[PDB]
Amino acid sequence: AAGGYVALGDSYSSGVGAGSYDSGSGDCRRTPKAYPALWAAANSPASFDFVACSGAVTSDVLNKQMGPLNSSTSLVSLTIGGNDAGFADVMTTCVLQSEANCIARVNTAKAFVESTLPGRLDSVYSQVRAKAPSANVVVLGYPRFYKLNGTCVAGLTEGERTAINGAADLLNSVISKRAADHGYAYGDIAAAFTGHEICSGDSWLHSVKWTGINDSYHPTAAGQSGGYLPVLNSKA
Repeated sequence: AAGGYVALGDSYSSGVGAGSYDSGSGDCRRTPKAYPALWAAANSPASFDFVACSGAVTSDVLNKQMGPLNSSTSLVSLTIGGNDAGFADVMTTCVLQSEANCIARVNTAKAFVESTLPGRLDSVYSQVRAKAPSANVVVLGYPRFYKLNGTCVAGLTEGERTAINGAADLLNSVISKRAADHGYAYGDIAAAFTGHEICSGDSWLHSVKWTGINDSYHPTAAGQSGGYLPVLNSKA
């Protein structure tokens, strides 16, 4: 692959949930099992800079991750926006509080996604293009977290799962539209993960964690290699 590959983003790109984190990345938790590393190993780009970081928000991408982008960059991947909208806080609320509290918190997040996130995404997307004029940029969306089925243990109430899935749909809608607006490819992770959500019976996502590292709602190693990687392969 001609040109450098720069992998930007949050925990869904660093690989939280896939295991084997490189200690040198600290709390960013990047791993060779994450789709950017899998893609780079198979495609041999001129250079590979993996700067995604667990917990990253749009301002972090602008402040800490733009350095490797340059005129020789030919491919850029990115997952970002979920944390700006506070989805980790939303999930904590939905797990530890009542269904009513969950809905209210989800609705506050959805309002932010519609009114505030677009502007932040435009800012990140425009700066990426400014620093890497020639790169093909692939913005990957997020998966839906749940399969709505007959009473699922620990999987939350149906009403909460519905609300959370609805929030993912709205987030992915905003991202897909912003990506198209900038001529960027949109990676449909929700489509790729259909039939592999929590409660699906063949999940590629971690359920809520009560012990260990918190990789709740994140892709497993199978989700990274079977879901994210093929999506990037299709758009790179």
